[PDB]
Amino acid sequence: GRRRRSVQWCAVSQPEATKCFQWQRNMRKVRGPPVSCIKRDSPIQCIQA
Repeated sequence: GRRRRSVQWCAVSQPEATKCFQWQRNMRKVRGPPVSCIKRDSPIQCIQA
């Protein structure tokens, strides 16, 4: 979509969402690893098994 149904959806847990969103913003000055996992909800996020 174009609203929030592209990052804010199956996102039941934010401890993983926010982080991969804030960390992603902090990882510019501090953290150095690459982890883009917020706007994605592949069968590894939306689906917990």
